[PDB]
Amino acid sequence: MLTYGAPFNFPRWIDEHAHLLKPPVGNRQVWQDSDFIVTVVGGPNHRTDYHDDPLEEFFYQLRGNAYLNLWVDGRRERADLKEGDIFLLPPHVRHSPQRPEAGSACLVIERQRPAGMLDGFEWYCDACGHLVHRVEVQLKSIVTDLPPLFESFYASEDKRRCPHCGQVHPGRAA
Ligand SMILES: Nc1cccc(C(=O)O)c1O
Ligand SMILES: [Fe+2]
Ligand SMILES: [Fe+2]
Repeated sequence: MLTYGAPFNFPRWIDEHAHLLKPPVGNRQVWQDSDFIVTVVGGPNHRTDYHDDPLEEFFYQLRGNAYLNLWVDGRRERADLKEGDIFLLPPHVRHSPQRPEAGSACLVIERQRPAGMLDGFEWYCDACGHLVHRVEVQLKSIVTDLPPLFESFYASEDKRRCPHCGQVHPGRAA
């Protein structure tokens, strides 16, 4: 049986869910309980956290523009996601997506993580570049498992404190 339903028009789905593709929500998963996690992410959203995904991530920037702050080969880099761009990110490449434009929409496709395969979320010092805090997580649900992780970081000056130069990470903003 067609567990995930029949085909449907994508642009229409996006327009009908436009109020969810903006703060405070920002994103929407298309299908529930599937092996492929298919999400549409909108904007605006800026963030400071870097994601360490143990599996690949596919991006297709449908509307608007965005960029990914990355660490590549020990250096900070940027991959620009201009409207119409596609991109495949290898596992473990640290990335922090920035989505400045309202009304933007990006297709992001991931896989469910098997038991034991953990996601990491990291923050780095604006001053010296050292890792400030890393949390690893078994990701079952984005909505429940993720926000409190970000919240405890922002609320603790200890977690935000660089172990190399003592500068305290700004937390939420930058
Ligand atoms: N962490 C993460 C995983 C998959 C997609 C995004 C996105 O907002 O581009 C993201 O920020
Ligand atoms: Fe990610
Ligand atoms: Fe530092």
